[PDB]
Amino acid sequence: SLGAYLSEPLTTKDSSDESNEFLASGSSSMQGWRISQEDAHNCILNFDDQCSFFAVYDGHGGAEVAQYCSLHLPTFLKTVEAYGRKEFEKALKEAFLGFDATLLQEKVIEELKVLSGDAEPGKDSGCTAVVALLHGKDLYVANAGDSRCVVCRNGKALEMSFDHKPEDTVEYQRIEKAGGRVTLDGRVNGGLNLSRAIGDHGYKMNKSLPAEEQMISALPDIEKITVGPEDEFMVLACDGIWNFMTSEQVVQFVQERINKPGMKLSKICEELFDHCLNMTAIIVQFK
Ligand SMILES: [Zn+2]
Ligand SMILES: [Zn+2]
Ligand SMILES: [Zn+2]
Ligand SMILES: [Zn+2]
Ligand SMILES: [Zn+2]
Ligand SMILES: [Zn+2]
Repeated sequence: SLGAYLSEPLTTKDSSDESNEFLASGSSSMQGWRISQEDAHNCILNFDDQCSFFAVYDGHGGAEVAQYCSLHLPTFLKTVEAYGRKEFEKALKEAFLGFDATLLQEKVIEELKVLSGDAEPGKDSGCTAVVALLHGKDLYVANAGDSRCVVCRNGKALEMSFDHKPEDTVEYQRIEKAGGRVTLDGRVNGGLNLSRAIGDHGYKMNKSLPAEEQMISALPDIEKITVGPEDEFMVLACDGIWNFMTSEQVVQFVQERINKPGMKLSKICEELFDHCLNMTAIIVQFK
């Protein structure tokens, strides 16, 4: 009796829990022992005055751009013009596009090289990014890629993203106009299976077109809600989760566990991974 256990690689779960007076969070990330990390994340409860910041980045191969996002993206966001003006949808768009542009700078590439371990990081590597910014009770979610953010609203899953993949109609139209194609197995020009990312500048080299019209685009879709009594929690996770479970199923899985005595949010993430089995998830429970 060995079944699937045999083929399953050595992994470990790196978990954490924090709280403030306004929310509680837990996260876990699972990594295999001999295959490289691909994911990174942020969980910053004290991001700014009345503000918290959460994010999942997924390198789809190399980890350096994912890592670099977790190290520099939150701080870059605070510098954009619209951020001090409290126009958060505009700020998030400015931050993704502005930060993407920094990846072509020589000094930035030096750091990407260290993070990586004739590679051209930022050109031949990149990551999907989903970011949740909470400013008081106002929740803004920016998504560029196939990680997902789901809120439990009125006892039901509410997608705050806006998942993107090459076969999607809007994605395909952009890829088409930019001279690209999508193989039957969902790969842009037969290479990457992503349509939105930070980095991967090798797919952003049409000098005719603005940044947001490149085959692979760093432009996030943004959605806002105002969280109140009926918004119990949110989940950010990578495609490792959504490949196996729908938004509804995940919300129900979290609901089946969240107010159980002694249950840590990070532990729910771990159990989610088990049920599903580089896996990364964050649960934020709103007070
Ligand atoms: Zn963490
Ligand atoms: Zn740094
Ligand atoms: Zn078309
Ligand atoms: Zn993916
Ligand atoms: Zn992934
Ligand atoms: Zn992952």
